[PDB]
Order: sequence, then structure tokens, then C-alpha cells
Amino acid sequence: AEAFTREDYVFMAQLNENAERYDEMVETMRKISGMEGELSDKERNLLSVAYKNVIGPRRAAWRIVSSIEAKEKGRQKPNAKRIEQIRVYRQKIEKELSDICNDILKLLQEQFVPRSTNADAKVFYYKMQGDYYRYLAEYSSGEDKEKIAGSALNAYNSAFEISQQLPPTHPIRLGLALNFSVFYYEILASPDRACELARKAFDAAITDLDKLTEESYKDSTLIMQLLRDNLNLWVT
Amino acid sequence: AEAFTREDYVFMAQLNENAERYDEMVETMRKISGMEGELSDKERNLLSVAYKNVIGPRRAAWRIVSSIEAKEKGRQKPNAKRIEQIRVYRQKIEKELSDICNDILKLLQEQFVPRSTNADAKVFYYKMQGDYYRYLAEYSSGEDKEKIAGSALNAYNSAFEISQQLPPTHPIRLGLALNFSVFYYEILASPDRACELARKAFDAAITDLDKLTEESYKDSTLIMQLLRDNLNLWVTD
Repeated sequence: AEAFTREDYVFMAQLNENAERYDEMVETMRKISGMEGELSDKERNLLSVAYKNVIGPRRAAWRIVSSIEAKEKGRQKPNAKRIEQIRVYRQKIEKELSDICNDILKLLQEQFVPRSTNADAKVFYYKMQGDYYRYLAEYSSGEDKEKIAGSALNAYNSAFEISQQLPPTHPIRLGLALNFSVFYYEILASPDRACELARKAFDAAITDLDKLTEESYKDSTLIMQLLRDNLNLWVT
Repeated sequence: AEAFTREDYVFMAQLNENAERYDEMVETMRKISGMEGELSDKERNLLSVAYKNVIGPRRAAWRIVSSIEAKEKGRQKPNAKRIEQIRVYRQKIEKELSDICNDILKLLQEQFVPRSTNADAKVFYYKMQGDYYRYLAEYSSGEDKEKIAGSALNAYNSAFEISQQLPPTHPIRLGLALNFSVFYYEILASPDRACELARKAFDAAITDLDKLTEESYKDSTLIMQLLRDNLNLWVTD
């Protein structure tokens, strides 16, 4: 008559986190995603954290094995067998990346975004979708990377359209701006768009800087704004 | 394409380590353990590195969860729902700890220590048994632990015996001393013997510190030895 409630599943997610056992954290959060309702702001962050700490170590391992492979291929007297040994290892890690990415992209598409009713929640999920597409795009090529990049672009634009409603100083809105910019520069090969989106988001945040500051420092905040004002103006 | 060879598998072991993927390291190192002969010093490190970084995370988690259990129990308003949750979770980690320990202790007792021909290697493998027995003793309870502590104490004493053949500055010897001393202190609750064993190990090493020291820094080693000597004679009185 006194079994587990939702609070108790959130607790395991936190306990998992504390123990740094993120595979289990992903499963505990998956349980909560299967439940009815919308994820709280606490629960959305636990989701993000879990999946970040599962995909994170793989991207690190991928980058290390990729770099080692680059070195072995660029040799004066290359060893085709060792090169293959590495290449096959990378491919294994690439399979784990796409599994993890695929997994969360499913949940976002089929569960989270369809069941979402809030504005800030929509932006969070659309941002997340765009991120994990960007991670797929980081080791893809050809029609795969084009198709992946296209979906990443959509997710981010959806995120970006709705993010207009939230205040310029909102973490999720700034967070989108940061990643979407990095998406333009590092994937889509678009430095202008990257530079400009980062600039505009940053400037919007600089306008409301007084809202992030205590009244104790509001005059320092103002000179900073004025410095930015003059800087913009020059460049006239 | 050609068959992988021992030298290929040592490279994978090392790739595994670079990627910080220690499950795959423990596997490719198990694969080398099955191949001909005895493990080289390089390979014994890889073996050690692999099992340490698999067990290590579990011990970290076990300590964190045990700490959280402690807090939750000593609350003004303890949460019976959580304490059951935490307990079961600790126990899951304890199982994982036990599987990892058995895996390697089994390997040591059936493969490495039997096929060991060197003194160097014998100490390393006996030390290892002591260590992984100690890790079982770390969370084991009551009567069961005592049996484990005995196995640890045995393996460590065996290590300690053959260790006397190795120089006082030899890493395996100093390594054994460190862990045996920790075993006394933390498992056997024997601070007396812990300090004696660590102190002796440490002093025999300071005596030979000239051998670890470069030619350019010998005068500093000597003043350090004389400082040690004076401290021992002064602490007396």
C-alpha cells in the first residue's frame, strides 16, 4: 500500500548520478520517460546529464583513436594491419555513439516533444535533438552527414523559433545560441552565420545584463553596456 | 589478412588504456594471459592497470552510496522507502565488486602464480592476491570477512617473503609494503603492525636513496639521510 512514487525514481536518478554510474542513470530516466506526464525542469536536467555522461566518454575515446589512426596512416612506412586494428576499434565506438544518439533522438521525437505543452520545454527538447544529431554528424560523411546535418539544422531552427518567446538572458535560449553557432562553424561550414548568431544572442544578453546583476553592481553593469555600445557603433 | 599475434594484442591493450575503456582492456589482457608463457613486466602492468580501473570505480561508488546510507539512517525523519532503495543499490555494487575480485583472484591462483618462474613476478602476483582479497574484505561482514582476511594475510606474507630477495628500492617491494601496511591498518585494525611495516620499508629505502638519486643531487640525498638518522636517534629520548 506504500510502494514507490515518482519522487523515488527521481531519487535513483540522483543516486545513480552521485555514484557516477550513468548507464544506470539513463535507464532510471528512461523509466520516468515511460511514465505519464511531462518531465519537470529537474527531470529534464537529469535526462540531459545522464545522456551527456554516456555519450561524453565515447566521443573522447573516438577522438583519441581517430588521432592515433591519423598518425599510423601518415607514417613513412605504414602498417596496414595495425591501421585496420585501429580502424575497426573506431568503428566499434562509432556503433556505440549511433546507438546512444539514436536512442535519445527516438525518445525526443516519439515521446518528449509530442507530449510537451510548455514553450521553454519545447526549446530544450529541440535543442537536445539538434545536439545529438550534431554528434552523429561529427563522425559521419557523404549523404549520411548531409542528411544528419539537415535534421540537426531543423531541430535547432525549431528550437530557435520558439526561443524568441523566452527572455534573452534565459539559460536555454543562450545555450541554444551557443550550440547552434558551433553547429554552423564546425559542421555546416558557415562562419558568418556562426559569428552573427553568437554576436546577436550575446548582445541581447548584454542589454538585460542589469537583470543578472544585483543592484549593488548596477553601475558597473552599465559601463559594460556602454563599452559594448561604443564598440558596436564604431565599426560604423 | 593475417592472424593477430601477442604483439598485436598488447597494442590493443594499450589502445584500450588510451581510450580509458578498461572493460575491453581487461578482456584483451585476459586474451594475452591465455597465450604462451608468462606475462612480461610490461604486460603485468597492463594487467594491473586494467583491473584497478574496473574495480576502482565500483569502490568509489560503494563508498559514496555507503556514505549516503549513513546520512539517511541518521536523520531526524528517516525515509524507509530510500533506505531500502540505497541498500539494494549498495548490494548490486557489492556483487560487481565480488565478480571482478573472483575473476582476477581465480586467474592469479590458477594461472599466474602457478606458472610464475621469477621472484620478481611471484611477489607481484602474491601482492595482487592480497590486494583483491583486501577489496573483498573491505565490504565483507563479520564471520565471512575473517576467512577473506586470512587469504589476504596469507598472500601478503607470501609476497613479503619472496620480496626480501628484491632490493629495498624495488617498486614491487615498496608497493607491497605500502599495501600490506594498509591491510593491517584498515582491515585487521592493527595500527601497531601497520606503522612498523611502513616505517621499516620506508627507512630501508632512504638508506639506498643514493641509488635512486642522480649524480647531480647526491649531496641533497645525504643530508636527507642524515636528517632521518638524527630524527630516529632524537625521537628516542
